Amino acid sequence: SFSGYLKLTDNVYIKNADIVEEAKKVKPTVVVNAANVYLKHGGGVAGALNKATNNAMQVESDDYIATNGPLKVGGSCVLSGHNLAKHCLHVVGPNVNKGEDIQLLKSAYENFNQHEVLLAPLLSAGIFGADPIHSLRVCVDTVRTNVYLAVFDKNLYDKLVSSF
Ligand SMILES: Cc1ccc(S(=O)(=O)Nc2ccccc2F)cc1C(=O)Nc1cnc2[nH]ncc2c1
Repeated sequence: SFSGYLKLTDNVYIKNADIVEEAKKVKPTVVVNAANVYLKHGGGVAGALNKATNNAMQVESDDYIATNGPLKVGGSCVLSGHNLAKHCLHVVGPNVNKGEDIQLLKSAYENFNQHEVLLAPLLSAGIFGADPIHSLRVCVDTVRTNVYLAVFDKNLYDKLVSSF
């Protein structure tokens, strides 16, 4: 099971960890990817998860997009978790660097409520450009299922806990 997490609320937990290493250790039922609408896993959490699957996540994702077209900002799809998890929930939070609406962050977190427990990153944080303190607030006020947040950056983890 999950270990070494700090409890923030009844259902939200947080740890300073690399989500790839956490997924390889725990083999959760669901790992969340910080996806874009095209499922092009180039950088950030998506690039790191895809590299850990030896590009199998990108080959499956390209077939999904060829069949279904792009996701919506704030939407998600469930695909294989490959060697990392049973499933990967690809969730698209708004990318502030591309000018997307930050109000869509709550819609993005609502996708997590379809799964009893998830290993996840903070949506729209990092290279997506939003304030991670805001992302954690929307996560706690939106997600009702059990979420284990992995924050890679130690300095950001300490700021997120100390300002919670
Ligand atoms: C800058 C940074 C570096 C590294 C990490 S990470 O390694 O924890 N995660 C991570 C890295 C890449 C892709 C996606 C990820 F989630 C996060 C951040 C972060 O979000 N900081 C931060 C702090 N205050 C801010 N205010 N407004 C914006 C803003 C951003």
